[PDB]
Formats: sequence, C-alpha cells, structure tokens
Amino acid sequence: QISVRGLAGVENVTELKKNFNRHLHFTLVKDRNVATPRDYYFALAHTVRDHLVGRWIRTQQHYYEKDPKRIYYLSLEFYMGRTLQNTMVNLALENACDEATYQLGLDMEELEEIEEDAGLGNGGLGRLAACFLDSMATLGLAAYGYGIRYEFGIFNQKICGGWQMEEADDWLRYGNPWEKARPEFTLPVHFYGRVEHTSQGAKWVDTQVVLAMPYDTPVPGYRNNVVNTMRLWSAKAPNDFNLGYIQAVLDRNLAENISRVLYPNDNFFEGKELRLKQEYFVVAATLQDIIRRFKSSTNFDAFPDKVAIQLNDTHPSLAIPELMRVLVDLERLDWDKAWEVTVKTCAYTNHTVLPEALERWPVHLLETLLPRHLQIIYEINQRFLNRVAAAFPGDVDRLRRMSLVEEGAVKRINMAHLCIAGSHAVNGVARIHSEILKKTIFKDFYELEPHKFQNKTNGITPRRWLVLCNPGLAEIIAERIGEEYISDLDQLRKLLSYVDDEAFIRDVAKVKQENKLKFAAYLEREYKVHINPNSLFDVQVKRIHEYKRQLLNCLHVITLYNRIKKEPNKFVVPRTVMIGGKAAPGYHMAKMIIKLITAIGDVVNHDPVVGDRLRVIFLENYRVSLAEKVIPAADLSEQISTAGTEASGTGNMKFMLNGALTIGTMDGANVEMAEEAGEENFFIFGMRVEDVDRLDQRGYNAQEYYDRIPELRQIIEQLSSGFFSPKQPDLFKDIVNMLMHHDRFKVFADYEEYVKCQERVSALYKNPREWTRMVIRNIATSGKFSSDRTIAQYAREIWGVEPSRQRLPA
Amino acid sequence: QISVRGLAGVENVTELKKNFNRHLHFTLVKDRNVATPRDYYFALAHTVRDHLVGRWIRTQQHYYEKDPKRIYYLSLEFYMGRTLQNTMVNLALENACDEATYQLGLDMEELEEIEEDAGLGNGGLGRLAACFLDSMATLGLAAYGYGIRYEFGIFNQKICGGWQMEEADDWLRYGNPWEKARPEFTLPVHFYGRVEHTSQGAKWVDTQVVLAMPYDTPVPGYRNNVVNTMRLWSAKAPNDFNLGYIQAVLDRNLAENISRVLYPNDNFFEGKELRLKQEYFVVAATLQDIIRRFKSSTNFDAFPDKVAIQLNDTHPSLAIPELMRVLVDLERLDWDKAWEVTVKTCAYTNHTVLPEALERWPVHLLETLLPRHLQIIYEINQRFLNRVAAAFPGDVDRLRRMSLVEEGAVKRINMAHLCIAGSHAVNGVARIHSEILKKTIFKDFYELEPHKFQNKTNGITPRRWLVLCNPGLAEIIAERIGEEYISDLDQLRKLLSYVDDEAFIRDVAKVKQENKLKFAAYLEREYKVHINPNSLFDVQVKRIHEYKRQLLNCLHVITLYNRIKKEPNKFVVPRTVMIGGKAAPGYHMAKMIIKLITAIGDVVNHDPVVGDRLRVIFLENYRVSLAEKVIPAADLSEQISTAGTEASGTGNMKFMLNGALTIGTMDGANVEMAEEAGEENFFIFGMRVEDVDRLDQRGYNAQEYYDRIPELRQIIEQLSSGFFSPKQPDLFKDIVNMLMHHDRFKVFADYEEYVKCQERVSALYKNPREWTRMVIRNIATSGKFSSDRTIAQYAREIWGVEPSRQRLPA
Ligand SMILES: O=c1ccn([C@@H]2O[C@H](CO)[C@@H](O)[C@H](F)[C@H]2O)c(=O)[nH]1
Ligand SMILES: O=c1ccn([C@@H]2O[C@H](CO)[C@@H](O)[C@H](F)[C@H]2O)c(=O)[nH]1
Repeated sequence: QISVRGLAGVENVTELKKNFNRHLHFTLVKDRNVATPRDYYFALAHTVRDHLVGRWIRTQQHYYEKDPKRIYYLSLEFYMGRTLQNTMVNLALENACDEATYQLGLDMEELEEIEEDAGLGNGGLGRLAACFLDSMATLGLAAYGYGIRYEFGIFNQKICGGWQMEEADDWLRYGNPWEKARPEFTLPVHFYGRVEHTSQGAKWVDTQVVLAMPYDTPVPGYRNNVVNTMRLWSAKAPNDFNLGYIQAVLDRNLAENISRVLYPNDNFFEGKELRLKQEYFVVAATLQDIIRRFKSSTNFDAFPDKVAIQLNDTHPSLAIPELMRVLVDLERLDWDKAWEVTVKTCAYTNHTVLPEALERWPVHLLETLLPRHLQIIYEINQRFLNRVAAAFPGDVDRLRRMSLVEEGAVKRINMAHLCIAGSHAVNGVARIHSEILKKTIFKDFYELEPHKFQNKTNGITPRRWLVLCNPGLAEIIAERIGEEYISDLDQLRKLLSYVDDEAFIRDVAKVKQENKLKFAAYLEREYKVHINPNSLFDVQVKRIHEYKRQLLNCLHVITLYNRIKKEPNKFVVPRTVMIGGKAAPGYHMAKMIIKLITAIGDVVNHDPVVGDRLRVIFLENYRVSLAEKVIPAADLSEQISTAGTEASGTGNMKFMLNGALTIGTMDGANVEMAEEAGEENFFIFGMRVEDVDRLDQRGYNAQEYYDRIPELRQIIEQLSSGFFSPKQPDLFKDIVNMLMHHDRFKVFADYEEYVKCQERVSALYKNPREWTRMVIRNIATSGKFSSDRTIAQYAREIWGVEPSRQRLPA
Repeated sequence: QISVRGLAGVENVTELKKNFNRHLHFTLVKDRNVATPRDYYFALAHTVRDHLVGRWIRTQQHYYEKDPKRIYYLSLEFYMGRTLQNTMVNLALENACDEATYQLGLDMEELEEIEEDAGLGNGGLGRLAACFLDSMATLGLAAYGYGIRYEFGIFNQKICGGWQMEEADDWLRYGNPWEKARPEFTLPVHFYGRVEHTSQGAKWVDTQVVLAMPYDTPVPGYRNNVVNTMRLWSAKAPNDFNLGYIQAVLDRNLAENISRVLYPNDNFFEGKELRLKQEYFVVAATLQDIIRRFKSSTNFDAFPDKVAIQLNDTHPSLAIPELMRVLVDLERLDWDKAWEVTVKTCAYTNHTVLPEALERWPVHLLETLLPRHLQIIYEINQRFLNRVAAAFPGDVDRLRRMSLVEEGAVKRINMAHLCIAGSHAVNGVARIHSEILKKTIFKDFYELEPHKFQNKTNGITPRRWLVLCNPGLAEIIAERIGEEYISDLDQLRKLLSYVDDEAFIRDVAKVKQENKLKFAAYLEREYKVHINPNSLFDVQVKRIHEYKRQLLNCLHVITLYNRIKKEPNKFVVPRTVMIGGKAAPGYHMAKMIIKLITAIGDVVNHDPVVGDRLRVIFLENYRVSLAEKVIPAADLSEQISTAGTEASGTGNMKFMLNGALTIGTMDGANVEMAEEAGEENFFIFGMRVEDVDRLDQRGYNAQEYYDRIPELRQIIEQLSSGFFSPKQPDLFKDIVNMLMHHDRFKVFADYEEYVKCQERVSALYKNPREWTRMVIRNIATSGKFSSDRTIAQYAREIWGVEPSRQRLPA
C-alpha cells in the first residue's frame, strides 16, 4: 500500500500464508472453525518469529568467530512495548504480512492490538534502554541487554470515581512468543552468609542460593540482518531448598519473589530489601555470564579490551564491587590490578539530580545481605579518600563530602559516589544536565578527575517513533527525499527546501488531520469519550510528578474556563487538553493531582456555555502502545518542568519528530531542541536555571504571586471553596496548602509567562499555513535526536568501538 | 529391527529427519554445533507431537458431530510416567523414528532417558487412572481425564546414610512439550463466603475467587487414530487480587498454592485445609466444563444420557453436592429432580478398606470453606436417613452407623457414605475386595440398595506394560501368534500350545536373561552397584507401608543370611533381593523400614563368607520409568500383604505379564491370578482372610511365635542387640517393639509358611526348564488382567456405552 512498508512479492505472500496456516494447526492446535482473533495474532507472531531465527543464530555465530569487543548494557528496566510491528518493520515484512493476512480474510491492525506490552519499565529511563537496544543492533554493535524478567511489569491503571486504581500487569498470561527460555544456562546467585579469612584471602560462606534462569529475546537491527540478544533473568529455588514437607515446597516462593514484580517508583528511591536483592540478582548472574563468555574466546589484562559494561543509573552499581570480588577472591588477582581492570571496564550514566531519587543504602542492610561487598566498598572508600587527601591536603570538609560512606543517624552508602570512583566515564543525558553535574552535585569529583565527565544527549529510535507509529508522515517524507533518513535521521534537514512548497505544506497538514481523526475515533470506541477533531490537541503525557508540573497545566485550563465564563460570546481557539500518566502507588500528591484533573473535566466537560470550545480528558493507562497512538495526533507538546529538574526528557523528542510544536521551559533537552530548530520556532517561557537559583537565594514566597495576580487568586479560591468538589468541599486542601506554603517547584512563579505564551500558541493556530510551516521547521531539524547519533557517541567516546551500517548476509 | 515396532519406510524416515532438523532450528533455536542430547530429545518430542495434532483435532471434531455420551474420569492423581515412547508405540512410529535418529547419528534410547516422568500420583490409584486413559482411547470411548496440574509431583527420593531424603520434583523446569495451555477456557472457582436466603432460593455470596486455567494433554489410542484429552487445571489469582502494592502482588502466591504440590500420602488420610481446597478446585472447574459442553450440544432430564462421572476414590466426592448446588441454586431445578439426575450421573470406585485411609472431613473446615456445600450435605443426609428409617423401622443403631455425619469430639463428614448415597454404582477393584465391602464396611448400604454394588477387577495396559517395556518378549510372542493380542490380550491363551515347544522355552528364557543383563548394567552405570546376573532376581517394588509387609521380606533375607553363616559350605540358590519404594515424609515406621533394609545390605553385601550368593539392594527413587526397567528383569514377584488388606494390587499383574513367578498371599487380585493360571503355577502361602479373622477373635500374641520358632528368636535378638547397627545399638528398638507388641498386620503369623514357600521357589529355580514352563503358563493366562477388559466392563455395566475397536480415518 505505502512504499516504506516494503515489497509484497507473490513468492513471499504465498510462503507467509502457508506458514501462518501451519502454526495455527501444529503450534496452536486449532482449526479455522474455532479460532479467535487471539489465535490469529499468535499464528502471525510465530510466523514472523521464524524469520528472525536464522539471522539470530548467524549473528551470534559471527560474534563468536570475529570476537569483537562486547558491550553489556545493564538495566533494571527495559520498557519494550509491543514487538510484532517493530519486527516486521526491521525485517521489511510489513506489506507482505498485510497482504497475506488480507488474503486470509483478516485485518492485521486488529491482530496487532491483541499483543500485550512488555511493560518492564516505569518511564523515560526504561524506554531509553529500549531505544538504545534498537540503535545498537542497527549500528552493528556486538551488544547485549541484561535485566530481570518481571512476572508483573508496571501496573495497569484504571480510573474509578476519578481516582487511580492499580491492577496487576499479568502480561505473561497468554504466553510470550518472542522469548526463548534457556534453562540450560542457569547460574547460582548467593545471599546472606558470612566472611571467613583464610591463609589465602577471604571466603564468602554459609550463603543462601537462588538460581538465575535466562530467557533470551531477539533484537533486530533495521534491515541489516543483525539480531542481537536481550537476556532477562528469572529467579528459581534450588531443588533441595528448605529440604514439614508441604510447607518446604510452598516456601520456594520466598526465593522466586525476587523476579516477581517491578518496583513502580519513578525518580524516587525506596530503600526496601527486596529491591536490593533484585539489584544484586541481575548483577551477579550477568557478571558470571560475561566472564564465561570472555574465557571461552587466564589473563584479565585484556578484559577491558573485550568487555564494556554500561550502568544505566546506579541501580546496577553493585557490578563494581562484584567484579572486584570475583577478580580478587576467586581469580586471585592483586587488588591494584583488579581495580585497574574494573575502572577501565565500567561506565556510569546519571539520569537525575533530584535528591530523593538518589540511592543511599543503609549499611545494616548491606552488612546482612552482602557482607563481602560491604567490606570491598569500605576498602574502595579508604583508597579513594587517600587519593583525595593527597590531591587536596588539609581539606577535611571535602573528605566528608566525597566519602562513599554517609555518616549520620543511620550510616548509608552513596551509590552514585561508588559509581564515579569505579568508572572511567560518567555522563549526563543532555548538555544542561551534564553541566549541572559538574557545577553542583558532582563538583568535587569533577575537580579530582575532570577527564571522567562527559555529555551524551539522549535520543529516540526513528523506527518505533516515526515509521511504526506514523507511516503517513514517513511516506510523504520518503516521497521527497527517499528512504535513507530512517537510518540517518540528519537527512531530514533536506526538508527545509520544502518549507514554501504548497504541496508539501498541504500533505503535512493532511497527515496530522488523519492522525487526529483516527485517535478521536479510538477514544470513542475504547473509552466512550467524545472529542472535537478540529480543536487544537494539547497534550501532556509522562509520569505524574510534582517537578513535571501537571499542576501548572491545570492552572492554565482553569484560567481558560474562567475567561470563557466571563465572556461567553467571545471567540476562542477550541482546545482538547489531554493529560495522562501513572502515579506511583505510594505517592499521595501525585494521586491527588490525577483526581484534580478528572474533577476539572467533570465541571468543564458538562458546562453548556463552554460547548465544544474546551474539553479536558485524562488519558487512562499511559504506556508505550498508547504513546504510539497519541503522539502522532498531537498539535502541542507540553514540556513544562521547573528549569534544572528534568535531566533530558525523551517524550519531547517524540513529539518534535511527529509534527507537534513545543511549549516548554529551558530545561533538559528542550534547550538543544530550540537551538536546533531556532528559538523563533519554539514556544519558550519561564524562569531559566539562573532565575530559579536567584529566587531560592532570597526565598520563594508564593503568597506574593497570589496577592498580585487576580486571575490566580480566583483559581485558588475556587479550589479552596469546593467549586471542583461540591460534595467534598475540602477535598483539595492538601494541594492548596502545598502550592501556598511548601512548593519546591515554584508553580506560581511561572504562571503569568505560561499563560501569555499559551496565548501566542492560540494566535499561531488561527493561521493553519504558518502553523504548518513552523511544524516543517521542527521536523526538519529533529535529526540530532535520533538514538543512532547517541549510540555512535557512546561507541566512539566511551566504549572504544566503531559503529557499522554494513549488512550481514541474509 | 523388530516387527512389533512397525515399518521404517523411506518416505517416513526422510520426512521425520526433515521435521527433526526444522524443530532444532526454528523451535529450539539451536544449530548442530551447540546442541546437547537434551536439545535432541526436545527436537524428537516436537516431531512426534506434530503427528498427534491432526488426529487430536479430528477426534474432538468427531465427538462434536456425533455427540456420543461422554465419560468424565475425575482423579486427583494421574501417574503418567514418560510420554515419548508411548506415543511412538501407539502411532506405529517406533522403528521409523529409530531409523531417522540413527541416520542423524543419534541413539534414540539415549534420548528417551532425558524425559522427566510426569509423576502426578503416589502409586496404584494414580497409575490405574493412567492405564484407564490408555484403554479408553484404545476402545474408542469419548472419555476425558480431569485432574490438577501439580507444579511438583511425587518427591524425588535420595538415600543418604541409608535414610530417605526428599527433593522437590521440579518436572516442568525444562518445559513440557506434550501439554497445550488453554488460558482462553479459564473458569472461576469460589471459596469461603456465606449463604444468603432470598425469596427465590439460596445464594452463595462474599466469596474469594481463584481462577482455574486448563492445560490439555493428548492421549492416543493404540493404532486406531483416536486421540482423547486429559485436562489438568492450574490455579491462578485474579488480576484485582488483594488490589501495600508490592505485598498485594506477592500475596498472589496464596491462591496459586492450590496447584503447587501433590500430597505424598498413599493409603493415609491427612485432613489438611490445602488438600480440601485441591479437591474442591478440581471438582468445581470440571463440572462447569461438563455443563458448558452439555449445553453446547435447557432440559437436564437427558443429562445422565449424555454424561457419566466416575469418582476415583472419595477424593472428588464433592462432585455430588456441587452438582446439586448448580442444579438447584443456579439452574433452579427442584430438589427431587436434581437428585435423580445426580445419582444417575455419578459412580464411585473404592480402593481400600483400611480405616486410616478413609476421608472424614471435620465439619468446622467445611463450614468455613464451603458453607453452601455443608448445607446440601446435611439435607442429603436427612433425606437418606428417612429412607433407612422407612426400610428398617426402629433400628436406631443402623441410623447412627449409616449417617453421613459422624458424631463425637469433633463432628466429621464420612465422604464414602456421601459417595454411596449419591451414586448409582459402587465398585470394588477385585472380587475378594468387592465381597469384603458387602460383608463388612458397607454391609448396611448393601442391605438397603443391593443393586448398587458391583465388582470391576483392576487391570494394566499391555501397551506400556509389555510392548513398550519388554519388546523382546512382545516380539517372540508375535512370531508365534501374530500382533492382535496387543489389543486383545485374551489371545495369549494360544501360548499354552507352546509349553512343550523346546524352541519357545529357549526363547522365553533368553529374553529374561537379556533383560537381567541390561538391568544389571543399568545399576552399575547409574548407581555403581555390582550384582550377579545369574542369581534369582527377587523383587518387591511398591510404596513402603506396614500392611504390604516389606518387613516379612526382611525377616526372610536375615534367615537366609543366618543359614549361610551356620553352614557356609552348603550350596544355596544365589539370590539378588531388591526392594524399592517411597515412604510418605511423615510416616515414621516406613522411614525406619527403609533404614533397616539398607542396614541389612550393609552387613550382608560385605560378608566375604556370603560371597555373591546373596545380595540385598534398595532400589532408589522407584517410579514409573524405573518400574519399566526392573519388572521385565524380575524372576520372583513379592506380593505378600496380610490377607484382606491389599484391595487389588496392579504391580502383581505387571510382573505376571513379564515372565516372573509370584510368591503371595491370597489377597486382592492374587486370588484371581492364581485362579486363572492354576494354583500349582503360583507360590501361595499364609493365612487366608478367614484365618486372620479367627486370630483377631482370640487375640494376636506375637510372643507365642517368638517362643516357638528358634530362627525367628535369633533375628529379633540380632535386631535388639545392635547386630545391624553397631554404632547405634538401639536404632531399631521401635521396629522390635511394634513387631512384639503392636503389630496390626501379623508379620510373625505368616513367617514359618513364608520361609517354607521360599524354599520351594529355590527348588524350582534349580530346574531352568521347569521354571520356564511354569512362566509360560503364567504369561499365557494373564489376559484377564488387561485394562481393556476392565474398561469394557465399566462401559457396559456402569456407563451404559459400547466400546469400539474401529479406526477413525487417518
Ligand atoms: O528514576 C528515574 C530517573 C530519571 N528518569 C528519566 O531518565 C530519562 C532517560 O535519561 C530522562 O530523559 C529524564 F529526564 C529522566 O527524568 C527516569 O525515567 N526515572
Ligand atoms: O490411597 C490409596 C488407596 C488405595 N490404593 C491402591 O489402589 C490400587 C488401584 O485400585 C489398588 O490396586 C491397590 F490395592 C490399592 O492399595 C492406592 O494406591 N492409594
């Protein structure tokens, strides 16, 4: 049907239909008489999977023969979403499968909706890992993603009476056709026990053993016949475990709980024992696998030449002392040699500066669970602080600030400090964030070892986030500039030549309208909610957090409503305001924000005076599959974090690629996006980082803003008095109190500039042609934000390997 | 190679090799370079499974079209063993697969050893269910086995320092290629809650819900293209379950524990809540499935015309009040009508008369877990006792004896009484057992409803228990009489014509010697134990229990040892005495018996004066796969239960079919075996049932035997003094005390006759030709003991259906 979706050759279509029928019969044990749409999905998935196999086996054989340096990406989160369409895209099978299924009397898009998301992450950090795997395969790197196979991923969110409710994400219920269990490569992991000192070094004895069983999932590169591996570990009890009899068998659950469920916190540290077990479990199993693979290719001097380990945040930070443990206790290397190897092998990526997100583990937990690792951490600390003392003699404050051990009521280990000490490279995820690291939280470390500190601006994969989710836009672009941009996104710059092309202007606007119609129809079908497709689609989708300021958005919505009520007969640009995202189950304020949003909708959506000029919708169960639907439909992207709080953002990049304009602060990657597109082509407002610092120095007083801004005063009075909660007048008292007395994120301080900037947005939207021309200027300059660019920089500047766009033989 | 294993045609072999290679590549994602024997097993299993599929789909379609009466066999145990060879046998693929694998450079018998047993049973009762499924498919009945998919089957037994140790049977670790998950047919099961009475009947409300997810396994008939289904339920929590957050997800284990593990008790009732939950879980899910299937073919008058439910023991007895609950509470039938349907639908098989094995559930457990079922049971009891009172007016003792409710310290429900009241047929499992039921424990019920009581003598499948485990014997038989006997075992009578045939005598003896050599080699390979293949193989394999009298066997072994030590230079027929079987983890005496056996071996096997004239071996981890190895190798089958205690036995039948002679009491099916073969061709000894009754009446005094039998006195003195436990002289004091003062099973009373009978065995073994002629007389008359005969009798006399040996189209 469309060119970027590949060829539908007679031979291929015939073969696909044959194998589809085979799987339905032999694999699913069904006939066409009793088969349901779910059976048809599975027959298609197995058919497409077959095409991955040959390439998967030969890629891994190729790495064995060539023995390139291997890259290991360690993460507690891989937010993968659905796999079927992505696999077809990367193998050039989309049109062929579409034709084959059509001839069998089936609608492929209907079958695609049956697949469960692999929701093994919380938000940005987990989704970055997923984009990275796609880019590493596309650039021909010998890369492996290592994580945990959670039985339950991020919870399914239901909205009941306007409140968030959580349901278990039982994503494996119907099976996972993509994974291959590898019980033969099961490895032991040790917990608890005690340290024994012998004539020849320390010994970790009397441990409890949990087995780590790997499941491998293929990761296809874009049309290069490369298929890499994501290996996820699942926890299993040993067979003599606890071995009255019945209870001992039932108690196997205790061991197997390690891989049961993803902790649903985003940008918030919860110091629970089970989470620490998960972190060690992934690190211990992965490192054994790494060392095994290295030996099968005596002398650890070459270890950093053949192995790179990337730590995604501090979650897998135990890799550092675990590597030391293995090299010193088991392989019998001297300390200094082991440390040299460890530092040259490991690198660390930081994703946030918010103090509450930083992992600081109580010493007493580490002492009980991982006694040998605590000893190693103490020794690392002693040697590191001896270097600091030598470099900055007499600076006793610096010694306390830089220590891995934090003194106080309870002693803690600062895992970020451990990561910096034991890594040869430390990076932030956008230029402003990397600069903040050097100037503030890691200033002391930067002064000691400046060479360690780097920037690697985040990116997103243009396969999932353009070709897959927005084929209409991909097609009109390919018509003008060909197909090479899909693996070389910088080529989108060629589109600047079409900014005054009346045909292209019309096509860009047509694609957006079709996307909006499709999404408007999706909402009525699946959720019974009515929206006007001619309105400006104003969208903020991301996890619910105070720093992201969904609350500032709420204030603007109420402002719009109040202005309409004051002058009902004045024209206003119609808007559909959509907000979605999950709140961590224990985060009270975030749960209250969700309730506020639905409560505003309850009033606004039913006021006959408003009509269809303003609608407020809460998008339930935001996740990767939903992002693929709403992003291509958006006109306006809300990226409104307080300056200095969002390290990069990646949702911002997805919206830019898909033809939405951005309203945002100069925060994270917003700064670089505006720089690429030109500030005239962005809607920038509010305090810069320096302005926030100035306000902190004299002290933030929210009352000042309330006193001087009459429109703001009205909203707070409405919230306090019960206007949005008639039956429970004091429902939002917590929100008002926080805004007025305890607001770390200065919502009121950016209110006036935000509202004025939103007026400028509405003004441009009244002029379709000039709106679309600005859109073209954004799409055309989005190239820097491909994760292919990001990964090429990691490869060259951290891992010491060269990317390759060359095909493996088919 | 051998004829009964079918054809190895060029087309078939080529096709099998092709599909083997396909599965290795696409299914297992391996290449020949890295594949292990386990990978090769799985490639073969998937290849053979493919051949089942077409027949499986078309059999089930055939039942849908023809709508025959359906038979539902409800059991908490299905002791299936391995599936690969059985499937090849029934599909006539054995020789073809052997050739195909040989051409690929693989040994098929080596691959067969990799498969785990499906050990979803304890012993006789569970294995009977397995033989029954095979026979029902072979006789073309529309039959379904329904049970529980235990994650852990019967424990693996290890012997450490002579003691039994238990290890979890993690049989699903590497996957199960035979099953197909059917998550789409998941059904809810209710627990706890309370009963509400409305204007229109009772309502069971406020329940906890557990989901039952089915897994289907194919059951092939012998070369008739019939493939029936065994459906096993697995427990799953609902997704809103317990839905702080992390704990609620982890607590899903509580619901899912229902299907976690098989209770390892054999002939012993343990009244634990989790076991009651398992019993209701299987009954509730199964009955919904039954009713669904019935409606898809309003009026329940025809229900018993289209449905038969067979209760394997009282374990699924809750089917009776559950059927009543559904018919009365949900379908709104009047009580009397519902009861008529229930009685005509249900039938009950009793497997033991031992009082400690009878299920008597505390009322307080049923009251909390199943409040509506308790109410229904009370109502059944009231109506039943009104019938008794009308038939036997004034007989107040009879009313207390027959009540379903047992009065006392704790009130209990007698599940056997419930089963008799609510079934149209009640059967014992051998003629003597069925007679004992009518004369003793169920006498009152027999007097009220004589027509209900039947006999169905047990049997074994000649596919698994001859063709599969003893192809050598199957072949020499087929050479003389053809292949028809495999599905018509009565044809073995034709072999009486060859009792004086010198060629056949030589061949029968040759097959036994080869079997003995193979097993002798197995023991050295897998267990490093040396045995003399020329010795008489004297075998007792079955679960360890006081009633089965492994202890009597022990007394004979010590007698033999003491006689040798007294006259070292006298000739004795050399014996290898092998005893194997598992003890329930909480059964102290059974565990002590295992220790005694190993302790005897420790002395006997290392006495240089004995030489290789006597060896005592404990066969570790007795299970179906081991039975298939040891039974064809046996010369002497020990079936020595106290008369009136072993309801039938089925191990006895397996030995008779495979060319062992039997030493046994007149107990269970031993009586019918001796009758078929002729008493001259059996080694019968000991008290009959009547003799046991006489001894009970005057009182059993073990001291009398000790006083009058000098050889018995010596053994007890040896046991007491520490002869078999030098380091722990009082180790066996419990055993001695029981034998002397508290022996319910009268071990001493049969000792003298047993020893004398064993002398007669040794005498015959000295004459190879006459030994073998007696063997031929046993094999030739084993036909009655085919489970095909048993199932034909159930079909005609209980279920009201006609068996069919006719092929379905291929
Ligand atoms: O706990 C966290 C901490 C940070 N992050 C995010 O990581 C993304 C990937 O670098 C960045 O784009 C965002 F700026 C950052 O908030 C999370 O998503 N969970
Ligand atoms: O709990 C029990 C009770 C009885 N049984 C057995 O059932 C077999 C099948 O009918 C019979 O051959 C045996 F006689 C009987 O002991 C068991 O194996 N477990």
